[PDB]
Amino acid sequence: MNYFELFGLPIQFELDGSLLSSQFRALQKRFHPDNFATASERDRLMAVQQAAQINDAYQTLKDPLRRAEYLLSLQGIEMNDPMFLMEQMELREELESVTACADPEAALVAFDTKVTAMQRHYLAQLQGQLAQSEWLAAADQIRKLKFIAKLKNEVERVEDQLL
Amino acid sequence: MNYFELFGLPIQFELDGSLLSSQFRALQKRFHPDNFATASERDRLMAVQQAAQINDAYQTLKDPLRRAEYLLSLQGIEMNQDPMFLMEQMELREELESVTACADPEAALVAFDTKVTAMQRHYLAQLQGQLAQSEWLAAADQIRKLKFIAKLKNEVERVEDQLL
Amino acid sequence: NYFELFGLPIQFELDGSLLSSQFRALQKRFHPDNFATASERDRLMAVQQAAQINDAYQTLKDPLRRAEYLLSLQGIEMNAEQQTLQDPMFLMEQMELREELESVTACADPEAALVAFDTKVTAMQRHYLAQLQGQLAQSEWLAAADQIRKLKFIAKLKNEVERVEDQLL
Amino acid sequence: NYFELFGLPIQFELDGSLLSSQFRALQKRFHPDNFATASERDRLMAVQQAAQINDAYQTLKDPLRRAEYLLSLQGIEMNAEQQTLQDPMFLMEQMELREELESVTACADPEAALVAFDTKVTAMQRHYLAQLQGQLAQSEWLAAADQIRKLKFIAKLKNEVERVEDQLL
Ligand SMILES: [Ca+2]
Ligand SMILES: [Ca+2]
Ligand SMILES: [Ca+2]
Ligand SMILES: [Ca+2]
Ligand SMILES: [Ca+2]
Repeated sequence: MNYFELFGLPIQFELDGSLLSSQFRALQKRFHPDNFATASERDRLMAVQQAAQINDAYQTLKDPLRRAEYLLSLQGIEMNDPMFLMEQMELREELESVTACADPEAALVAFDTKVTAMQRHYLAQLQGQLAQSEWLAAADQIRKLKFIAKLKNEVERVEDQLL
Repeated sequence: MNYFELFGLPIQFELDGSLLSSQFRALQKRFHPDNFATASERDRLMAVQQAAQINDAYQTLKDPLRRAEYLLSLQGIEMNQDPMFLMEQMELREELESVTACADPEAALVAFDTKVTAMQRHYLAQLQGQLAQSEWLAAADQIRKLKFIAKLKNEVERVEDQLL
Repeated sequence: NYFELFGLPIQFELDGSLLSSQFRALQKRFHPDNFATASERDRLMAVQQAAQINDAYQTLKDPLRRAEYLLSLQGIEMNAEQQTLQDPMFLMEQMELREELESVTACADPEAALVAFDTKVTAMQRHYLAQLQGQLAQSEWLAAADQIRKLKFIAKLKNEVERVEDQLL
Repeated sequence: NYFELFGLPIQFELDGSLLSSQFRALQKRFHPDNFATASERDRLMAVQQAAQINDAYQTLKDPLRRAEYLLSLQGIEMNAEQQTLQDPMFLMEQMELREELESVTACADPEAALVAFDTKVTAMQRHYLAQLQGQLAQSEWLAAADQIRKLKFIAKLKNEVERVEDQLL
């Protein structure tokens, strides 16, 4: 079974996060190794495997990027832009400079706002593209969002540093 | 050019981290887009690509896991279980979630963190050993497990931030 | 006087980079290493002076601490608990916000919930700071001492918000 | 008194699991929601009581705050503005420790340096806590009031350590 079936969910990008979280807790509770503590050797090993596949599935569907990437994998598509690159370098630069701005926590909030807006716009574009089976456009959105994700991770670092 | 030759480094797992950071700094300085701001569009775009590859190379080499994985790929190896290892990682994760509900969470976290770090250290030494002896199969196994450990290590640092 | 020490004027309004400039100026002057081979009395005095410059810098750098110090100069010290027990309406507001924070993890799309809460708290902080600044400027030390009071809670709430953010991602 | 509120003896030694779940007892009694439709006087009083319980749990749960509160009961009040400056030898140790912390990024192996430094700081903290717990039992308040200072510095150094850790992680 693929990851979507496992949770009884439709194969699509749009996902009820709370539903996934409920379906996962039911599975995790059911396939928890403690439920097989006295089973035969073979049964315990298969159950930890099943428990592992469930965690994998949940980890993959929980995150939009992995989920989108997974959706592409089901189509048989496996994946490995200069101006976008230069912009990301510029943004990275802007980020390293907020901690010298007059109001660092204000500049950080400002920066965080526009990065979140970018992420939102790419996610929306990704969703529309997956909806109309435009896989390569989708693949392109996925790469860019991986950049934005790292960028977002760096601003949270700054939020912890600055403080 | 591979990532190693790009920094003038020997192809091996053993790496001088400070040297890499200094070599990266010189490259990053040299190929920074500002140095090409008035160049022709063709030169600018090729320069940002070179700058991007340098950043990628640096990121790939500075992390032992990515570095080890890169070494495997240079041999034409690319990878896509160990039920007992799985179970133990589940137990460790379980133990980590209890740290909060301890007498001294701050002390139990420290204890747990040293255990995980020692474990990481042992897997890292094993990985180094088999890479040196071209035991790629065993090396790839070490890499997978270390990816588990890394995530675990990430979870303890999350709990440390909770307790601080 | 901390303000004297940095040659700065006694206000809540602070030239931030000027402070860091004065700080390094003093740092590079009362640097204890300069007295590493001196008499112990001389060396320990350098250390005490260096530590006091440290205290002074921390106090002025942080607006809340800066405002408490300005209050302190007026001979005013506050008992920052029975003073807040004096203001139960705000305590209730504090409770509503904490309740609403625990309510984030219990929606669907709770990440956008934290964003909404984080923006609100920030806006609340911006507001109380502006009120505090205007209050200290007009010398209403009482009406500043409760702004500090509210901002102390705000600082605590932001930490709780970070705790929720660290769990969500 | 805060100790009575939770029905604990007046001492430094404290079971977390008790208190933490004993907190929930007073909390689920004086919860202001029980007075949501009451007179305003009764509601605000409930709010004040719930807040005082909150302040009590916080004060007791933290060892440094607990120790300081114990001193406060003896009529003794702190003052880092002048007490810390009265111990230059320890200030030197503070500066040497910070210096040591700033040097870990400089080594050709910054990861393992921090780990050793972190182990060092943790060892120092556990030592001063042991001494504090020891002093407080023998009513040596000022030997304890001095351990509280060092521990307060230790708390700040740990925050500095995590800042450098976050710079690595
Ligand atoms: Ca954060
Ligand atoms: Ca944030
Ligand atoms: Ca740590
Ligand atoms: Ca941290
Ligand atoms: Ca954080």
